[PDB]
Order: sequence, then C-alpha cells, then structure tokens
Amino acid sequence: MGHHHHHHSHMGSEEDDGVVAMIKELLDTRIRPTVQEDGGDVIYKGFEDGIVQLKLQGSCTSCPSSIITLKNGIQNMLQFYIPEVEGVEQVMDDESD
Repeated sequence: MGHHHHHHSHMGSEEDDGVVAMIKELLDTRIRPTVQEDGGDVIYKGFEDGIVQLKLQGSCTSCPSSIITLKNGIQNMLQFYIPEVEGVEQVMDDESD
C-alpha cells in the first residue's frame, strides 16, 4: 500500500476487550454451532455503544422471523452475563454487494 501506514482505529485491543473477547466465546460455543445446524453462522463484527454488531448468514437471515428470534436469543444470552449489551444489530457486511 501507499506511504500512509497510519491507523485511526485497531481491532483485537478494542473498546473493553474483556467484554469483546467473552462475547466471541459466548457466540463460538453457544450460538455459532446452533446457527450452523440450521445452515447459517454468526460473524462477530464488533461491540460499539453497547450494540453487539453481528453478520448473519443464510437460512437464519433468509426468514425474517428467524432474524428476530436469533438476534433476540443472542441478545438475551449476552445481556445475562454482560449488562453492557443494550442491543444486538444485524449488519450484512459483505462488499460483493
């Protein structure tokens, strides 16, 4: 790339990486397996302003009811351990569109 080499922000060491990291495992252990059995998956996009941003894959995102049910299930699970989670947001993050 060009002679810039400057980052305004950085992942890994994020806003409260303690919360961020335990969300990653709460997905990978509890949520991701369940969604994958239905024929989808959840990709952790981040945690910002108390909003856990997740990319939803097919089957789950294909049916509008399944979007709401999945988002709410993940939300309530995360809120139980982490009261910092006020919300969860479905972000279709894929630059092919």
